[PDB]
Amino acid sequence: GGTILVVTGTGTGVGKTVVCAALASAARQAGIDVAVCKPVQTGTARGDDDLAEVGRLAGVTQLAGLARYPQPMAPAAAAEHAGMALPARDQIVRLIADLDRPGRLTLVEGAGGLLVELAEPGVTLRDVAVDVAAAALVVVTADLGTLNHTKLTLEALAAQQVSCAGLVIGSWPDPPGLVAASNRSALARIAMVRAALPAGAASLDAGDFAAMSAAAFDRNWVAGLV
Amino acid sequence: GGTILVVTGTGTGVGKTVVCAALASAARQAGIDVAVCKPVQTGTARGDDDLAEVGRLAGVTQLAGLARYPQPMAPAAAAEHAGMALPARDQIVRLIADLDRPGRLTLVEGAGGLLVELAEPGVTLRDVAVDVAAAALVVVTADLGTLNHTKLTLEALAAQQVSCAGLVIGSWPDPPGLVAASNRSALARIAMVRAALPAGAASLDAGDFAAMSAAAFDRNWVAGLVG
Ligand SMILES: Nc1ncnc2c1ncn2[C@@H]1O[C@H](COP(=O)(O)OP(=O)(O)O)[C@@H](O)[C@H]1O
Ligand SMILES: Nc1ncnc2c1ncn2[C@@H]1O[C@H](COP(=O)(O)OP(=O)(O)O)[C@@H](O)[C@H]1O
Ligand SMILES: [Mg+2]
Ligand SMILES: [Mg+2]
Repeated sequence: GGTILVVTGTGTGVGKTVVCAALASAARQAGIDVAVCKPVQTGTARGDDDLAEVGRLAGVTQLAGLARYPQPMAPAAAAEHAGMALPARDQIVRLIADLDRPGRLTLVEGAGGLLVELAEPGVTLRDVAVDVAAAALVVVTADLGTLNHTKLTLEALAAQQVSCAGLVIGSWPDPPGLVAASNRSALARIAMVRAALPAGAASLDAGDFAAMSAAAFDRNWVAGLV
Repeated sequence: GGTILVVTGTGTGVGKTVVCAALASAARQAGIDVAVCKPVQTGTARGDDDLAEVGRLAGVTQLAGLARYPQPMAPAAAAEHAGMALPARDQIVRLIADLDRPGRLTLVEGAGGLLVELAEPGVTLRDVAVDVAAAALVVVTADLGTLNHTKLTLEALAAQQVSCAGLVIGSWPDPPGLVAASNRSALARIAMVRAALPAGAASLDAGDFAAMSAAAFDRNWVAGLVG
């Protein structure tokens, strides 16, 4: 196989998707073939599509998914509102397994935090990471409360021997300020900060996003991912 | 000894202080002697004082502080900014142990979430709960992300064998709405919801705060906390 990376986060809306796109772009620019799998998409009525965002910002074509729920809720509540079950655990695991190949960086996005229900019954992105032997990139804020949430998310990963690939700060404010700076220094002491995406980067055009993305990660750490 | 509860949260500003004041009020109204305890307090340059809010809202007089910092930051950062160290682990334990008394319920409020550093080095409210053999009451939101943060907090408690005494929704809107209704329903499938304090409980005067508090918790649960 190749390298599988779940991109989780301390919660909903911390920037997992733009981080997938940003790492996908950096990898592709280093000559690494990239796949992204978002098994369950929600909020489709209002037009949410995290896979399309990655395809537009990073140019990935291998973009796999299984389920789309109209309501902008967590997967399990959106499926309960729609009256239709989430996908099954095997379905997601096999989909990621079949995307995987040597020379390929395969990224996997769930929804919200590490423990939100992703399949029936009650199976999480952690269970998926364990099943496909993926390591975990953890996207965090630099804002109030981030150390507590980052530490809780790391404990849950380590509890099932899901390896921490590093942290990414999903949105790095400009100018930093005293809180963001202070918080970044402290996260830097509990795990490697692989990147800090500048605030608003999800709305750049693909040229700027690629340039921004290649400056955001360390060229050698990306190269060695596969 | 008596009963020691740590009152933690899924994060900062979820209402741990108002829950302390509310559980204190309800326990007092059951005739239970209450002490409340706040080892680390930040933001004194802004007038933040959680022990004082608990005293104001619930009439508690047995209020024990220890470390105080001017800046409203994480304790580590606030103490750094003030050129001080966090207290040691044994000083937080001494503060709590000195308060413990048979027939007494001693509430210990941390700062922010469960794994926030409260004592050098990297010592948390969970470590402190272990040292004093306290259960943990988890204050949560009914907002976006609560399930994940609550499940992560509950799992970290069980990982150190710290018993969980339940959830309190620190701020509960009237009327709930679809999001808060959905979350309270889901939180209650994973633990006991001991209370859901009506939003704005901190603006109730002494008399109404005590009525709210007596109705917010199940008296039989409150009374069964303390032998
Ligand atoms: N646990 C959850 N509870 C409620 N809504 C959620 C949850 N997880 C995802 N969502 C919905 O999915 C949208 C995108 O979330 P997510 O992809 O996790 O953000 P990001 O990719 O920026 O980290 C959110 O705006 C929200 O509408
Ligand atoms: N980890 C932290 N990071 C930043 N600020 C904190 C932290 N912990 C406590 N504070 C400060 O203490 C104040 C109240 O926090 P807390 O007592 O945890 O809230 P509540 O009692 O409402 O749950 C906040 O306004 C914040 O400034
Ligand atoms: Mg996303
Ligand atoms: Mg407080």
